[PDB]
Amino acid sequence: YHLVDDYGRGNGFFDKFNFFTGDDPTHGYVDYVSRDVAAGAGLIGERDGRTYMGVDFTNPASGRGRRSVRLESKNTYEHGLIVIDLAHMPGSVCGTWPAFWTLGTGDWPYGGEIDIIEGVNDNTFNHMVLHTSDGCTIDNDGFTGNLKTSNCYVYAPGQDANAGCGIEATDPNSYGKGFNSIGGGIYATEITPNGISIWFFPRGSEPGDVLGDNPNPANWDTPAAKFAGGGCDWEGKFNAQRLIFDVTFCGDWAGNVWGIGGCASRAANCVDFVRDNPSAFAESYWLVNSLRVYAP
Ligand SMILES: OC[C@H]1O[C@@H](O[C@H]2[C@H](O)[C@@H](O)[C@H](O)O[C@@H]2CO)[C@H](O)[C@@H](O)[C@@H]1O
Ligand SMILES: OC[C@H]1O[C@@H](O)[C@H](O)[C@@H](O)[C@@H]1O
Repeated sequence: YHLVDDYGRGNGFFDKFNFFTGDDPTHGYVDYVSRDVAAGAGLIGERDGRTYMGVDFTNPASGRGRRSVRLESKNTYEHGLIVIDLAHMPGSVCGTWPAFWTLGTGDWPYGGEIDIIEGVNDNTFNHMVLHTSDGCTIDNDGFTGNLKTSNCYVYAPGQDANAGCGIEATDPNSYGKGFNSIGGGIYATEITPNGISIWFFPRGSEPGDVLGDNPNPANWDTPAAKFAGGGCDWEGKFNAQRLIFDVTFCGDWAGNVWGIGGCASRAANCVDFVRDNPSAFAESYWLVNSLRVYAP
């Protein structure tokens, strides 16, 4: 692998993304704002060299939701290695639904979708998921995570609508609260015509070449999640992928599972909570040390 795109930091970093302002596709109680508004609301910026991207934790919400940002990269990649080093990620905050993921070109889910970092509410473990068109199942081996669903098809017969094929990390510091308590870590995602692999290196355990110019995933520890096998035409299920950063609220996942999890005691429903308790979302922010993409 050789470097092809270093996102840098601060404004140079944001220059490489488009700010999504449309209604939330996942129907969350969120108000995605433009770059200027976000900048004017302290939603984006730099923090001691780290790139900051958060949500409104000051004002009571109104309109379509609590303000946040959803960044989608201008550049796209189809084969390569995506390495993100985070000092902080949106916390395990009730009502929130953060995600660092990739989305293919064309109509979803035909171009494929890779959720590298995702979770909802007070989740402890991270979920790594693939969302694809029909005809793509993965094998159960080659990774340290716990396999939940093996059919990547968004409307797979035996799984919840759009659960996709998901693998749950076993390290409680792989997401939100625990992740932030150790100062974060690194998530490396490899896309090849033979499958996808995702490695999570908690702060201090990353290999010597992961942040360098010529990383070689071949000599690394077993990945946390691996999607491969003859049950999928890996090449055809995924096309050029663009990177996406976002934090939504409630909606199809977080909002739907609000009443059965540990947040049910915060309020009758997710929206009421997110609307009236701004101070609860102070931890809902990303803090990027670096974002680099490589190619074979
Ligand atoms: O992971 C199990 C969980 O899946 C939920 O569907 C989510 C999916 O997990 C997520 O990766 C994707 O981005 O959004 C879909 C739709 O919200 C499902 O709603 C849950 O019931 C299920 O427990
Ligand atoms: O934003 C990417 C896609 O995400 C999916 O979860 C939504 O259902 C689609 O409508 C949307 O196009």
